[PDB]
This record gives sequence, C-alpha cells and structure tokens, in this order.
Amino acid sequence: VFRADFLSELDAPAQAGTESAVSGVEGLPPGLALLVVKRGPNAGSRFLLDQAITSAGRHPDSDIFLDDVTVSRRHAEFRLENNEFNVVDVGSLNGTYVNREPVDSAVLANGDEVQIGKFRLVFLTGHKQGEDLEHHHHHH
Repeated sequence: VFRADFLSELDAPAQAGTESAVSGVEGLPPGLALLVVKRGPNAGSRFLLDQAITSAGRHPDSDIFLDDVTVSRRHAEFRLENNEFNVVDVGSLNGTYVNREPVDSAVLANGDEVQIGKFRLVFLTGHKQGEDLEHHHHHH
C-alpha cells in the first residue's frame, strides 16, 4: 500500500526490462540496509531503511512499526553518516545495546546482530560477494 493503483503498471506494455518491484532484496545497489527478525513472534518480518534517520517504536512516519508493550516510542533510532548506517540509544542508562554491550552509539556493518526489547533483528547489507579479502594473519 506504499503506492495507490494510479497510472501504476501503465496499461499493459510488453518490453521494458524491469528489475526491482516486489523483491528489491536482490542486490539493492542504492545505499540501503534491511533488518530481518532472527527470532520472535513475527519471524520472517523485514524492514527497509531508506537511508536518512529511521526511528523505532513510533507509529506515525516510520519504517519500523513494533506494536507491543516493550519498545517505547523511540526505544532506538538509526542515523546515516559517511554512507554508513548507525544505531543511537535515547533510552536512559540501560536500553538498546549491540553484541550484548551497552554503548552510547555504534556503527552497523554487514553480518551484525541487533537486539531491541524482546524482539531480535539482524543488520545485513547487500554485499557484492566480490573479493573475500578482509583481515586474517596466516603466518607465524
């Protein structure tokens, strides 16, 4: 329901060479990141972050919509910087944490795990699966 059936799909064109539509999780070339509920009542749920700042717990304009007793209005918030997604904690003392560690803020990265309230989500990005070179010492 993110787009009313207006001038959508034009009329019935044959050729067009379309790509994304109902599944942009393909390679999402644009600076986009998705969160998947690793475990919880609504398993399989996915959230699309359109860059910028995305609040959590808020019902109004917000990609994340967690309607439950836990997760306050802004239990957690995400901010984009240097083309890199980040997580910021507005919770007093205890609150959102990363890798089971309470910190003021942390930088998200592919293969990272994020836990909010009683729901568990994993932060993943569209990797190019190109060179697997990163950091490893196979000497001495």
